[PDB]
Amino acid sequence: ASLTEIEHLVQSVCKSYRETCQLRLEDLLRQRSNIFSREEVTGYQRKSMWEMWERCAHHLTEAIQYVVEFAKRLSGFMELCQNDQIVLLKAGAMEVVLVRMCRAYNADNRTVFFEGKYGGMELFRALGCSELISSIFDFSHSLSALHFSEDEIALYTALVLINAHRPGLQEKRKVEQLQYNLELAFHHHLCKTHRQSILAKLPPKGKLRSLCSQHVERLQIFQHLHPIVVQAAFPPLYKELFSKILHRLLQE
Ligand SMILES: C[C@H]1C[C@H](C(=O)O)CC[C@H]1C(=O)N1CC[C@@]2(S(=O)(=O)c3ccc(F)cc3)c3ccc(C(F)(C(F)(F)F)C(F)(F)F)cc3CC[C@@H]12
Repeated sequence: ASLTEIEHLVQSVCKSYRETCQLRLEDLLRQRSNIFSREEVTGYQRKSMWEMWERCAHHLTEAIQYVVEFAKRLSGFMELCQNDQIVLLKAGAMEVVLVRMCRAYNADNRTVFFEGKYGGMELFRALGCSELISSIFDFSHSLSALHFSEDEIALYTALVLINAHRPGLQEKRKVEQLQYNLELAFHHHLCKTHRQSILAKLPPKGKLRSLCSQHVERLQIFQHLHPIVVQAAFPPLYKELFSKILHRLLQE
């Protein structure tokens, strides 16, 4: 690739990201004072474990749908084979949502935007997965310290998705080229903006993997106690990724 081609890739990755966010960042920043009252927090804590799990799996499904759309807009992704597109979204969709999450997090009061207002960790106490919630809030807190611009999140999340080391890849070399080009775009943009200092501070790659394993372990626990809740009231896309639908979303 040449220099005008690296810069063109930067702009298309940033444009693809802005167009595939479930929530506008302007809306998220203007809502920061709209915080759940102690009575509203108590209502969430008093909801049944299964009711909280259904709501959260539904919110994760909506966010993963926007990540599927982001992947379809990344140059090179639809040029990969269907097996590879599916391998990458199955391994990387949750990881992308985990990074995106920091836009809806407020490190000033340790709250997250959930169902119209901001609330802390204690809002998810009914889920019965305290350590997973803690890890999610800590990971968001650690990304907030980086003060990412939207362009930085866009370039980083494209790299979280386009990972050539994913087990199951048929055309490994084609994914390596796409990843190398997105790496040049990310590093070029960081070099240009005098932001290469964030490289050393980016979360290690076993951290995203650990967060994803915790999610699948806690879901197995919930599913064992409530198998009919999962079968009857969990979204089909959630069950395909974590317990088909990807083939339809990708063709569309
Ligand atoms: C804001 C939204 C839209 C943005 C955009 O695109 O604009 C991109 C980010 C996206 C987002 O942050 N999210 C999408 C849904 C949401 S959540 O908001 O429901 C929420 C629940 C629990 C929590 F700790 C914190 C938040 C979510 C849902 C369920 C789980 C579970 F693993 C867990 F942890 F609950 F167990 C699980 F297991 F339920 F799946 C984790 C998360 C973390 C990411 C969150």
